[PDB]
Amino acid sequence: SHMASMKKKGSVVIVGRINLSGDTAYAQQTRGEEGCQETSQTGRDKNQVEGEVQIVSTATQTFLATSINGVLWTVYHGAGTRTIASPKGPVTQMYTNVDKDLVGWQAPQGSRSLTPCTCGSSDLYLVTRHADVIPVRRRGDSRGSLLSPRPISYLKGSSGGPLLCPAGHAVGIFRTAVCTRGVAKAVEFIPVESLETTMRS
Ligand SMILES: [Zn+2]
Repeated sequence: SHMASMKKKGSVVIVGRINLSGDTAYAQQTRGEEGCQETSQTGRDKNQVEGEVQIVSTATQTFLATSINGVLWTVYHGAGTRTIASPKGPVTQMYTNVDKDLVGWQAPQGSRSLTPCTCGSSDLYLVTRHADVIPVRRRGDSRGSLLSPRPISYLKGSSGGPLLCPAGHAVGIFRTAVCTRGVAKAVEFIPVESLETTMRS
């Protein structure tokens, strides 16, 4: 009787946000453990959403999602094909691309979106899930070097967060760190141009 007993994966749940509104960046939690679990099963999330960078959790993981041009983006290796909880119930992914490690849902009402960068700059800033703003020098279409290497633990759970231009535009989505000696010297990210192509294909 396994068919009657087969479970269903919960929804992704917003549990916080990275505040970039003012001059100081900090992480705010909006939902604790019990509420996160209940909201993941039901997919019904009545909480008000704000900001550009959300902190999101599954049953097994916590990571980031970033709104860009009306779409809330995150990594496939974190969210899989899961729905996201919303006031109206579970919301099905709008984009799913395992080959780019990218997924997206329609940006929740109340969120603010970042604009894709058009400057062509190479001086970047990575926002971590602890609201640290790490300077990152772009080294290629999808790679950047940390100006100050740090233990991998410092970046755990920042996948899906943004890399930002000097002018605050979105340059890419953080995908995975490059670690030698368990120290992170560089990062791989999904360039925003790749998101723009997905949004029009
Ligand atoms: Zn820019």
